[PDB]
Amino acid sequence: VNGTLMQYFEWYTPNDGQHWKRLQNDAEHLSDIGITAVWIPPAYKGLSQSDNGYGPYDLYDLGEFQQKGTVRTKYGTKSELQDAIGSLHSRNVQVYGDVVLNHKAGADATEDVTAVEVNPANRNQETSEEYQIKAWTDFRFPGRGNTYSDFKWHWYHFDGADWDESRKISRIFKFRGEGKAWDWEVSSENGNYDYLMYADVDYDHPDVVAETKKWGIWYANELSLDGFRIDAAKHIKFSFLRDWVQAVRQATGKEMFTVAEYWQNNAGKLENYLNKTSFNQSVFDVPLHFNLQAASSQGGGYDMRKLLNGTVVSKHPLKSVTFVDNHDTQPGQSLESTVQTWFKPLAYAFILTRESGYPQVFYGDMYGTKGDSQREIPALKHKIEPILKARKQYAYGAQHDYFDHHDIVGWTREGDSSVANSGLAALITDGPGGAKRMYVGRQNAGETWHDITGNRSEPVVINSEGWGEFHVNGGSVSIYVQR
Ligand SMILES: C[C@H]1O[C@H](O[C@H]2[C@H](O)[C@@H](O)[C@@H](O[C@H]3[C@H](O)[C@@H](O)[C@H](O)O[C@@H]3CO)O[C@@H]2CO)[C@H](O)[C@@H](O)[C@@H]1N[C@H]1C=C(CO)[C@@H](O[C@H]2O[C@H](CO)[C@@H](O[C@H]3O[C@H](C)[C@@H](N[C@H]4C=C(CO)[C@@H](O[C@H]5O[C@H](CO)[C@@H](O[C@H]6O[C@H](C)[C@@H](N[C@H]7C=C(CO)[C@@H](O)[C@H](O)[C@H]7O)[C@H](O)[C@H]6O)[C@H](O)[C@H]5O)[C@H](O)[C@H]4O)[C@H](O)[C@H]3O)[C@H](O)[C@H]2O)[C@H](O)[C@H]1O
Ligand SMILES: [Ca+2]
Ligand SMILES: [Ca+2]
Ligand SMILES: [Ca+2]
Ligand SMILES: [Ca+2]
Ligand code: NA
Repeated sequence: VNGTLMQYFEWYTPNDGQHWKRLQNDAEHLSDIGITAVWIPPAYKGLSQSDNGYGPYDLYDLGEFQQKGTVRTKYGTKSELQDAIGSLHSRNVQVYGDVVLNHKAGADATEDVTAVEVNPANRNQETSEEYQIKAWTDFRFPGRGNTYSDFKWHWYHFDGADWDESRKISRIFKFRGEGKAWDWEVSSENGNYDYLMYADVDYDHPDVVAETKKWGIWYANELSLDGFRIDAAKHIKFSFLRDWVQAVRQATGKEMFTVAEYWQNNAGKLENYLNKTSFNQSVFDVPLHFNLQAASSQGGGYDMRKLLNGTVVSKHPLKSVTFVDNHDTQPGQSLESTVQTWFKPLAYAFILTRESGYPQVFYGDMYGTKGDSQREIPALKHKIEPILKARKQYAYGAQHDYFDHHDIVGWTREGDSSVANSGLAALITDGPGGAKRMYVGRQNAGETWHDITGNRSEPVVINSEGWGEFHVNGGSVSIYVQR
C-alpha cells in the first residue's frame, strides 16, 4: 500500500490537555482513510504548560513530573500518550516523534558567563570586546531529580544565547570558554546559522554529544517510536545529525525513518544537506511548497508546466517528503505562506496521486485552524478524503505525465494487476476548464471511469487503444477511476 504521513497538530490546538486522547480516539478513522504514519508534536515538557513544545525545558519529562507548575504537557500526560501510541500500533499506523535538539529553554537560574556580541548578519564576526553577562543556562530538573538521567546543564554546554539578564538587553552573544566556537557544518546563511534562539546547544562538547545520543535511544524505546521529524536542521552540526540517527537505528534495530526540516527555498542547498548526511534521511520539499503557493496566488497566470522546476522531488524522489502546508506556513505563523483554499484540493491531488515523494497531510487542512484571523483555513476533510482514497486504492502502476499547457496539466497511473481495479487519470487547472486526451494503458480498454471527487458527473469510456478524453471544470480537479 502507498504510505501517507499525517502531521497530527496545528499551531492553535487548545491547551486543554486532551490532545493525546483525541489522537487515541481518531486511530480507527486515520487507518481507515489510508494514513500509515503520524508525526506527533514535541511531547516533552516546555518552559510553560501552554508551550507548543518548541521551547523545550526537559526532554526526559513526557508529562509525568511536577515541573513548570504542571504535570502534563500542553498535550496531556505520559500515560495518555502511551495509550494513544498503543491504539495506533494496534491498527498498523506508525508514529514519528518530533525532536527539538537545537536549543534549550526555561533554565532554572542564571549563571555568570563571559561573552562577546557577534554581527547578526555575519555570526563569524565578533563586534564587541568580551564582558560579563547573566545568561539562563542552569538546568536542574527539580521535579524529576535524577530519574532516567542524572545529567545537569550549565553554560559550558552551550555556544551562546540572546539575552543578558543583568542589563536586560537582547543581542547575539557567543560564549567564551575552552574551544568555544559556533558549530560547523551548519547553514552558511548569516555567515554561520548555528544560533537561532534560546540557549544554543554546543555539539562540539563530547558529553553533550554522548548524552543526546543516550536520550535519543531512551525516547525511541520509552514510547516505541517508529521514526523522527528533526526540527531546525539547518542550525545543528550536520555530521552530528547524521551520527545521532545512525546511533538510534543501531541500538534499536529498527528502520527509524527520519525526515529533517531544512527550511530553504533552494534545491541546491537541500542537496548539500543530503550529501553531508550520507543520504540517510529525507527532507521536506520546501521548493515544491512555494511552487504550489505561487500557482495558488497568481489567479491563473502561473505556467502550470513549471510546477516541478527546482523541486527536491524532481531530483531525489526517494528522499523527499512532499507537503502543502504546515504549522509554520498557516495563517499568522512564522513562515506564513498558505496555499489558497480554492487550489488546496488540486495541490493535494498533485502530492497524493503521483508516484514520487512521501506525502504529508496537514491536520489544519483536514479539520480547520483555530487561530484568530479572518483568514483561517476551513475544514477540508470532505474534499481531501476522496483524494486519500484515490491514493490508497487507485494510485498504482506506471505513470504518464502531461505538463503541456499553461493551465491544464494532468497525469495517469495504469494500475497494477495486484491491486484490483487500480489506475487513475488526474487533471488540474489553475484557469478555465477543458479537456485532454491521455493514455491509461491498453489493459483498461473499454472500462467506464468516473470522477471520484464528485466534481464532474459525466463518466468517461476508455477506447480500444487505452486512451480516454478527460474533462476538468475551471479552477478545479477531477480524478477518474474505475466505476
Ligand atoms: C520558524 C522557523 O524558523 C527558522 O526559519 C528561518 C529561515 O531559516 C530563514 O532562512 C528565513 O526564511 C526565509 C526564507 O529562506 C525565504 O526564502 C522566504 O521567502 O522567507 C523566509 C522568511 O520568512 O527566516 C525563517 C524565520 O526566521 C528555522 O530555520 C526553522 O527551522 C523554524 N521552524 C522550526 C523551528 C522552530 C524552533 O524550534 C519552531 O519555531 C516556533 O517556535 C518558536 C519557539 O516557541 C518560536 O520562536 C519565537 O518565539 C520565542 C518565544 C522566541 N524566544 C525569545 C524569547 C525569550 C523569552 O520569552 C528568550 O528567553 C530567554 O529569556 C527568558 C527570560 O525573559 C528566560 O526565561 C526565564 O525567565 C522566565 C520568566 C522563567 N519562567 C517562569 C514563568 C512561568 C510561567 O507562569 C512558570 O511556568 C515558570 O515556572 C517560571 O520559572 C524561565 O523559567 C526562565 O528560564 C529563558 O530561559 C531565556 O532562554 C529567548 O532566548 C528568545 O530567543 C524566539 O526567538 C522567537 O523566534 C517560533 O516563532 C515558532 O515558529 C517551528 O515551529 C519549527 O517548525
Ligand atoms: Ca560549538
Ligand atoms: Ca544551533
Ligand atoms: Ca496558468
Ligand atoms: Ca482496469
Ligand atoms: Na551550537
